[PDB]
Amino acid sequence: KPILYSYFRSSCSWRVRIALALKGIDYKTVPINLIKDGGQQFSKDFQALNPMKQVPTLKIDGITIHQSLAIIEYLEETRPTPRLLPQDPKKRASVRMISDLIAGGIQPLQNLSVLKQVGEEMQLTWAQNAITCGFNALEQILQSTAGIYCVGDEVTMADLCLVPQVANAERFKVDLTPYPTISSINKRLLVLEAFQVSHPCRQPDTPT
Amino acid sequence: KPILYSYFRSSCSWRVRIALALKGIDYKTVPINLIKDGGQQFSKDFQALNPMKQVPTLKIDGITIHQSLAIIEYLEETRPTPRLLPQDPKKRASVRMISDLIAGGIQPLQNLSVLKQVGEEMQLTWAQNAITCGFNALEQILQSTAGIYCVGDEVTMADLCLVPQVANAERFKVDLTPYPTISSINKRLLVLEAFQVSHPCRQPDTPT
Ligand SMILES: N[C@@H](CCC(=O)N[C@@H](CS)C(=O)NCC(=O)O)C(=O)O
Ligand SMILES: N[C@@H](CCC(=O)N[C@@H](CS)C(=O)NCC(=O)O)C(=O)O
Repeated sequence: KPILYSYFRSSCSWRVRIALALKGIDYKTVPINLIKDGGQQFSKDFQALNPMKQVPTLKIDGITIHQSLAIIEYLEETRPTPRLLPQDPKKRASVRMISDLIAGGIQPLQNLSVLKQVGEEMQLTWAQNAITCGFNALEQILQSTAGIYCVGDEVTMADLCLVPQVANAERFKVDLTPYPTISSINKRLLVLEAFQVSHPCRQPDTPT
Repeated sequence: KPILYSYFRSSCSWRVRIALALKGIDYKTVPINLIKDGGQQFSKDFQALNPMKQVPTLKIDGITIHQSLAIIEYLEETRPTPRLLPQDPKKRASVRMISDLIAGGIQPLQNLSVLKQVGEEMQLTWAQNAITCGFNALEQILQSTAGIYCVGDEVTMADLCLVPQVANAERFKVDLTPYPTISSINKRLLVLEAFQVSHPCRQPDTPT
């Protein structure tokens, strides 16, 4: 049974939960509380599992994999159907570019451990600017790549990164009015079963 | 002729230059000076090319692609040989995980625009801690995945990310003694032609 180390409120974990649900893969969750006392991401045990001290980490087929996108691509290659990546290389480049923009160009800057180093007074502003600067660019890219979803008319890895990042944007009270395409796609994705069963509000570690 | 927008001293651009050289793809460089007066990454023109205002961006086969790894995977899928990714999915997950750790978990935190927001007095320390915390974890992963190179005995995308990040580590005067495996692999990679012809010191925008 695959084991996913996750935190119900982490955008990075939600990306993998969506992929596991779309792929119909049953998995066990081992929650890692990122906020209580330095959180468990620093306990001696989790650190030995993932030295970067972050979630998600996935145990599957007898191996341990860190990095949400590396995990999602592993799942795409090992359980092909239903596909999370298109067939055409140019459309695959749009999916990867959008995925990397969010996961490597926006989220890292508003990651908890970076916000802790920034100082309470500047946190909200720091997170907001990382997100508005990233969405300013993403919304422009989407004008070109988007159909029903981020790239064309099928759900892809880029969409698994857009939904969690938008929830983050809502948490930091970012005004999404400047981004109608992101918002439109976000709404369409949220009604899908894979984005509901994997939601932060329905995890085993979600507070009662 | 493919066009690469690059800055000779940017680690992200160096990753793509290495891939273009390994693939034997001839390309034109259009330098974007990241430091002179806010640098050209903010000029009205570059911003219209890449709204994230970062290099590299690659024009090839009639399309424009941003995000160094999305570009490298596009090149791997369109010019298969010589390969930058192994065949076995579990080894491909090690390559992607190491690549994402560096490109999404270390570099973003020491990126110029983040360092500008941090303040001169804290910059060196901020960049150093992003790198030592990332290398502390990478060196542990390598104990498991490394052969001659990051993953096994062939050069892969993870290696194209390790070399530039190590140069960054040298620039910020990070002590690499705690990481013998990273250092060992770095030395072995640097003697390879693809990592020399693509070096920061041999670009059209390198100062005379
Ligand atoms: N690039 C990594 C980032 C993972 C990471 O940043 N995880 C966050 C949750 S979104 C967390 O565990 N951070 C712990 C904290 O900052 O201490 C991925 O895509 O897996
Ligand atoms: N995740 C992007 C990051 C690219 C980016 O951060 N580029 C840096 C050079 S390493 C730069 O253009 N930064 C401009 C500055 O910070 O203003 C990639 O992998 O392409």
